[PDB]
Amino acid sequence: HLNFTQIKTVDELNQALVEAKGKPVMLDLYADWCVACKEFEKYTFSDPQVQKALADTVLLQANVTANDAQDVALLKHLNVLGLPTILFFDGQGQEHPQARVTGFMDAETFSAHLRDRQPHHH
Ligand code: NA
Ligand code: NI
Repeated sequence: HLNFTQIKTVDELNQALVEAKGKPVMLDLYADWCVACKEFEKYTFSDPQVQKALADTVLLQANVTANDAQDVALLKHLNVLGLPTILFFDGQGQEHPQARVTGFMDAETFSAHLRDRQPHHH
């Protein structure tokens, strides 16, 4: 399983971005009842290719299973319309909306998607 850092609120995401400044970030939005989210874990995040590709990316996760007020605020703030959604932020903390993943992707497809991100080495 990937080693995600959990965030719950907008404030928490923003502080994680501040601390990640200098490395690219991936924010995975998850719920226990989200079938394609579980499929990401089974087929894609579990694949060494993907795991190694992500090794120099800070991985964040929001678990919105409850859909509580903080979850909803977070989704609204990110203009998320459904799950799964995966956002990508460059090493300056800027999100690139075209990089958003909003459906299941297998490991080869996801890997290719990672490759097409804004360059991120120093
Ligand atoms: Na990008
Ligand atoms: Ni890299």
